[PDB]
Amino acid sequence: PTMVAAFQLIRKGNDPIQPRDELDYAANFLYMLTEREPDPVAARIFDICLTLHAEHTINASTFSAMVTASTLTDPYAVVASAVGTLAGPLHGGANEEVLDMLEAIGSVENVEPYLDHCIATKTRIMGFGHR
Amino acid sequence: SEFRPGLEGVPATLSSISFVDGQRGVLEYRGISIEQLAQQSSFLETAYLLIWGHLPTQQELTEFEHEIRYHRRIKFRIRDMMKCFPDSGHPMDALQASAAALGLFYSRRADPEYIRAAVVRLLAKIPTMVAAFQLIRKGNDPIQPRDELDYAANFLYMLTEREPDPVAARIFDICLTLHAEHTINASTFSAMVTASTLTDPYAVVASAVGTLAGPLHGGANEEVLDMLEAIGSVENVEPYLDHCIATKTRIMGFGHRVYKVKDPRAVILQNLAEQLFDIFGHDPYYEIAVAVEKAAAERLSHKGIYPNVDFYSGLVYRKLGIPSDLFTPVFAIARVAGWLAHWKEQLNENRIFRPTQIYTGSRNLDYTPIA
Amino acid sequence: SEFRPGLEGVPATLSSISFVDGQRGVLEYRGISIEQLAQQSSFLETAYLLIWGHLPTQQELTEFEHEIRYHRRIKFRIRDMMKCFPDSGHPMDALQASAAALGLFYSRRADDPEYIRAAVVRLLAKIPTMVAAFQLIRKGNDPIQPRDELDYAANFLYMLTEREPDPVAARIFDICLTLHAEHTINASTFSAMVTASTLTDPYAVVASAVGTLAGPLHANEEVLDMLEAIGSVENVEPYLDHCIATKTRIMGFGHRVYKVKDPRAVILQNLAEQLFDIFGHDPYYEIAVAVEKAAAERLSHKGIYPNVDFYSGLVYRKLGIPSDLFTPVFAIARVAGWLAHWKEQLNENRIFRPTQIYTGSRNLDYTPIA
Amino acid sequence: SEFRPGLEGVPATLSSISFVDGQRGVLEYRGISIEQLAQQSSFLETAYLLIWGHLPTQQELTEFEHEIRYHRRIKFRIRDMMKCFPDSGHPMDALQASAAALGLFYSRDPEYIRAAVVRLLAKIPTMVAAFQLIRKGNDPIQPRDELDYAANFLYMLTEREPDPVAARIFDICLTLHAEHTINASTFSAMVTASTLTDPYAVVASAVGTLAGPLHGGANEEVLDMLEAIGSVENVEPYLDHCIATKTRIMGFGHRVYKVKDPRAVILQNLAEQLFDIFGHDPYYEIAVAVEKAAAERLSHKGIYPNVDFYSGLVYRKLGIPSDLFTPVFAIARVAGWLAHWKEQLNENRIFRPTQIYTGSRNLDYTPIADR
Repeated sequence: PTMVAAFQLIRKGNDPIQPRDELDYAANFLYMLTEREPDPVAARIFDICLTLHAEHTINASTFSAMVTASTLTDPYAVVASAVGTLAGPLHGGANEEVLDMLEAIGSVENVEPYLDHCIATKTRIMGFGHR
Repeated sequence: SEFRPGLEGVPATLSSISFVDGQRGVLEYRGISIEQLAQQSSFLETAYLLIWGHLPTQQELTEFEHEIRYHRRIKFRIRDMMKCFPDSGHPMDALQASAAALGLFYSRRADPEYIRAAVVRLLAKIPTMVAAFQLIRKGNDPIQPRDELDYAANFLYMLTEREPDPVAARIFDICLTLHAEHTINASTFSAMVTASTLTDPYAVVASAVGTLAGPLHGGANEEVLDMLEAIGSVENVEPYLDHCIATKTRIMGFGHRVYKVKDPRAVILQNLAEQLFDIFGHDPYYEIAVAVEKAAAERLSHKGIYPNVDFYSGLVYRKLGIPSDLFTPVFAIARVAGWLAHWKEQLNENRIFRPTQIYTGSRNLDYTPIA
Repeated sequence: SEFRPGLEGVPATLSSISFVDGQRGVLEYRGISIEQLAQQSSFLETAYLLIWGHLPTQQELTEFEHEIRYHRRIKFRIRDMMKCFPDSGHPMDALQASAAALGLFYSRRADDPEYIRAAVVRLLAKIPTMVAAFQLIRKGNDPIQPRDELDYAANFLYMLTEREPDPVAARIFDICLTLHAEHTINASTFSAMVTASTLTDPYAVVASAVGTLAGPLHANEEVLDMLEAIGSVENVEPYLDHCIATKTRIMGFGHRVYKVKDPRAVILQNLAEQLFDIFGHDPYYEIAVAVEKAAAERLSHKGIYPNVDFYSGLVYRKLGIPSDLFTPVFAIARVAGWLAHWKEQLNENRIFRPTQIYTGSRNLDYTPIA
Repeated sequence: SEFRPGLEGVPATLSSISFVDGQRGVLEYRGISIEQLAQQSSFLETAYLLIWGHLPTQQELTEFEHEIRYHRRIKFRIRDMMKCFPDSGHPMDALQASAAALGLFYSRDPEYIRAAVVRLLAKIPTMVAAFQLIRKGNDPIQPRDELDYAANFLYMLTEREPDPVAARIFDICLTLHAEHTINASTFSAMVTASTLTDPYAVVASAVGTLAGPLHGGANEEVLDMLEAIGSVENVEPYLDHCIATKTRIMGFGHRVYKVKDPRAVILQNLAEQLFDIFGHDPYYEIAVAVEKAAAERLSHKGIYPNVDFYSGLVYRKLGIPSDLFTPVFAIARVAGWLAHWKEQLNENRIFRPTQIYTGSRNLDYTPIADR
């Protein structure tokens, strides 16, 4: 999370906001990345989500991990290749297009027209469908 | 005939900001008595009525102050570039080059905010930007501006790392309000000239400050304080008065051609200077000033060259304790606001000024090589 | 109680550093006829006539040739600090701030002849280095060492282009600069009169002059843009229809003062013909020639003809001049005028006075908080 | 110096006609509050206060009632001369030419201070109704005095006698229209009537200038928009479209008072009473719906419907011709111009102000062979 908020604020171009070792992990992340002290409920929800983000099916992450794991070189290059392949499909992700469609909702009353258009489009419903 | 040496006296256009009349000593701030507003004036609301053209709303002023606060920050890469500057001279050429920042910072927006935003940006930024020059001139590390301090409060906390009482803050506010407005100025002339092409506000202010330098640049009240210090002993000023009278020069800090009716601004300056030298007691500088003033006043009684603002302002700066060579920066901090108001004015003025003149050289000769 | 708007016709001084006719198109460069001086003159003698005003001798000519070549270098720490600048916008304010630091590199403050000839020659030799650097700098290309082995214009072209210049092209460019080296009393000259009489510092004076050199929206660039966008010009019918609809004089074809088509454009067209003959026939140049012939076929009665800015853009594209360069090129050609100004403007010593009649509100009450 | 451009704020003198203040909506007709004066008054005493300035008795009232009836007719040879006029142009220049001949009949002090006065007072409505019947070809009507002045006007212009309540409402409207602030008509009067030649050409020029900007005024466009209303359900789409138009909303907003001068309030109350008394009709229903919709949004802006909104309504309910509202207003306009001329010749001094000459000079003409 440190290097994460680091690159984030680096994009911003401002001077670094050094973190503190007195805050909780979620609280420290919120503070360092946001320069503001948060409340507890959102942090508990974020921890629960990280738990939801914890485990999945046999991932290409884990696949390539076991693959390079036979080389027995170093965990560093392991995590490196994990990040390298973990990129979204063609630098495009389900969640990114999901938020894009959520923004594309725009108005609400016309939902029936967009619903019918997508029914004509016959795509896995935006915000609906796994493999 | 079309000959007038130096192009002096010709009126140009109906200005709607400054009402300069030397006879009655009447100050009409767009038609408003300077003292009348000044009794209940605020510099922020003053700029609001100057550029926005009228009294704003309370919530409007609060939002403007909040925006100025949030926009007060500075750039790290600029700070790195700042150390790259040379380290020899005075701040004149320093600021002259230093203005160029916005072009590499916030300048691609030739709109509703195109006039509303960049001015507020300059307002919220320029103070610490100018202060950094003196902060760094002696190789001293600078500190970020304050967060819970008022404008002049944060200014003191930065330029001196100390916070004084609010009385001096109100006094400095009044001082800024004093030099706040200016009459027709060659600075304002060049401001209209550059802004006539409707280029921008930022590069306009750039060329304006570039031309703002006087003969060898410098400042006047600084020379006034220099002469006052050079007086030395106060008692022997009368022999010095005669020695200076021998040279047929105007009395230093006295005898302005335009202002010659004992301007009430200078009267209030003397009164507040007495108030300060009372509340904080008189010093050797105060006693020497009083004695020299008495000697000069009893001396002439014939020219009306009176103690102007400059002497009292140098004294007030000493009572504050800042570098004497900073007078031109304060004068600019005052006049640039009026320049911006005049720019807002000339914005509607799509007249495209283009004068003409004469020449009386020789002509109709040939060219001969191997001279 | 009369005052022509725009300060129209204020003969504040009878200038003695130039001469022009404007009726027969006689241009006496301080008394030097246009074609006569343009015949076989090098730049140094012309600059001496412009500023010093004396016909030069071979001795001082070689002296200046050697001395200027010596100070023809740029500071290494200048090359260092400049790396902190960004790389996005137009090079105008960049070149401004670049010329600005001359005070950080000079504090002569005057013998009076010293910083009237020494710092003067320094500033004269200085600017082309900064310009060519910004050319290299703005893109992100490696610098080129300052070289006095080549000619001043040749070295400038070689450095800014990373490819050596040519002698006949150098002569043509020098002639074009000489034509562009002088205009009427300019808004730059207006700022000079606003400042140079006070004689603060010639360095900061030239700085402010170059800063204000940018015009309305910084023009001839748009003219060359229209010329290039033309390309194939078989649609002279829709072009004439749009011209009739606009009811505005086609920019780059017609001016305000010269009502007889100043022969500068005539010499430019003759040189353009010679160059197109020598450097081969560019099909785009052929299309441009056809378009210009079509324009002249209809503009003959109007007396307004395609300005030499067209031929200037033509030579620029033929030489391959960048976009912002033509503005920097114009800044380069004639900025020496501010030098002759400061020489004459400081030769006068009086304070300018801002005077006007304001007609705002006279007396109103400033309410306390209302 | 100082010159408020275009006669912006120059004061003429201490006007001696009436009194009016906008902050509280003070309308003191000859110093008497308009709302107070509006109770139970006839036009005779109001005109006496306007011109003569004295509250009259029943004696001179009956005297004028008889005398006006005596001079209530017009020349038949005048009708024959008018029969030579064309029948295609606008009624404005028609009425202008009609008045243009008053002096030819009555030509050539103390006695000529009430004779042509009362003559013109009785006359003009006859000329108006005559042009009305004339422009098409309907035969004229005999001049009558058995009916009331407004009743006679209605009978003449419409071939139908009016009703008493409608006559009272029309008189109230005329009283509201009786005068405005010192008007452009009054401006031209002051520009001309000081010369003290004759009231005839004075009233002529007053009516001529009374023509609206570009021979039209607000009421024409207001009634045009009212007719264009038609269907009611489309107001909201049109409301948003006009909100995107950025223009003075039709039937909303003027430049005189910021508090909706109670003239319009009395007009709206009378309109409500009248629409209640008479058949409501769908026109008034559409008007009520459109007015409610307009007021639903402009309440924050404080811009109120023009009196012309209710004026067109009253006109259409009565069935007033389109080109008539101009002379309809011109009636009370000349009524005010009466007191304008009365007080105007009292001042006896020619007016010829200066000017700012901006032309060139020192030029000369060349022959046509050179020019």
